[PDB]
Amino acid sequence: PQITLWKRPLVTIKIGGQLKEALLDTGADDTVIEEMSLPGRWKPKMIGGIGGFIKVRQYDQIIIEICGHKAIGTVLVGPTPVNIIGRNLLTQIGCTLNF
Amino acid sequence: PQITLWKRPLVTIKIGGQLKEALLDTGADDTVIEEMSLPGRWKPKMIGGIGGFIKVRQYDQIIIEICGHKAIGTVLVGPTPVNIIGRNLLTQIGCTLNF
Ligand SMILES: Cc1ccccc1CNC(=O)[C@H]1N(C(=O)[C@@H](O)[C@H](Cc2ccccc2)NC(=O)c2cccc(O)c2C)CSC1(C)C
Repeated sequence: PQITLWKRPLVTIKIGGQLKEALLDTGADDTVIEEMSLPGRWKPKMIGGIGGFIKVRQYDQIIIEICGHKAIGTVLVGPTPVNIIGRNLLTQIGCTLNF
Repeated sequence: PQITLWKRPLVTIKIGGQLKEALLDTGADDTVIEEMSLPGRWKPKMIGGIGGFIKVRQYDQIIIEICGHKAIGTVLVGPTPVNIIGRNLLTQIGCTLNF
């Protein structure tokens, strides 16, 4: 698909058995999702940007489905204002910027 | 061009006659640049990032070149992690996400 940037590029994703709306973010190195239950062990971590930092929990080898494409990678869970799909997963679905 | 996301999508921009490195950020609604001198009057603007909301200075109709592509638009100036090229300018230069 070709997504324009007139509005926020929000897509529907499936993670941990639930559906969520998330933002395709080329500025995010990783993927951070609002509080939810995920399998496996996790490690504390801090991520920061505009406005400062927030603490999140890092879960690895998490499967996610975005627009029909299944990808696997690290997923951070914490008090993010918006669910964000970062580069670590964008690469997996063959997402690129074009102009 | 077509930019992959295995590494941060960093580009060289030109603003105020000076070259600077910036991030093509589809998760940012606006373009935020590190402290510098822009002409004209500015107005207040609050933007919400990963860590919360912050106050920045909004300058309109600012000449800026992105990887050789000339543009003229709104540039926000404030405490940012990196120079962020947001959707307002990404759209102007005809940038889209593809997969
Ligand atoms: C988001 C994330 C996920 C995983 C690991 C680290 C991080 C932290 N990275 C970051 O925060 C990076 N940012 C990003 O990835 C941005 O796309 C960011 C995403 C976002 C959207 C809505 C709520 C909260 C965050 N957007 C904004 O900061 C943003 C949002 C709205 C208007 C605006 O003018 C801006 C600059 C811009 S600064 C940054 C290049 C460091």
